[PDB]
Amino acid sequence: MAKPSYVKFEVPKELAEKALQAVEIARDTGKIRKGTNETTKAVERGQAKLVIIAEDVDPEEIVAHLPPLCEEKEIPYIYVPSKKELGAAAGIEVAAASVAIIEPGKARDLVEEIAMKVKELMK
RNA sequence: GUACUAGAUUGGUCGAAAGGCUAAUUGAUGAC
Ligand SMILES: [Cl-]
Repeated sequence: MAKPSYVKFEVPKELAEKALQAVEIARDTGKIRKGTNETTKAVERGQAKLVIIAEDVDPEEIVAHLPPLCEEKEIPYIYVPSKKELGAAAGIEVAAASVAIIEPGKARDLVEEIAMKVKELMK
């Protein structure tokens, strides 16, 4: 297939599943921010530990600023295929084009793993 | 304009009301 230009690397299915799992566990035991306004602010404030970006966002410009900003702030980001499922994982009733984990809670080791894998995918 | 926010509308139903329940539509692409 072909990906939107804001998608900078290919994410294996098991790694996207881990991202959604991390969002759900952080929702349950830590702190997240959901929606692109809240997500971008958390990145600008240095609060985000991981940013999760859906791959089916149209128009792209809603999230296109996130990867360059995350790279500047040196905050890891990861992609999932469905904004609908990302909103569900974030505990809301509609889609979420992006989410930020602020406090991973019990997702701490999962976020570290994703971060380590993304660093290799970034090369 | 900035920050915050996860509700909102209509119909049905229950209720003495406040409103609860419920369905459809709608809201993190940020509704009210
Ligand atoms: Cl009503």
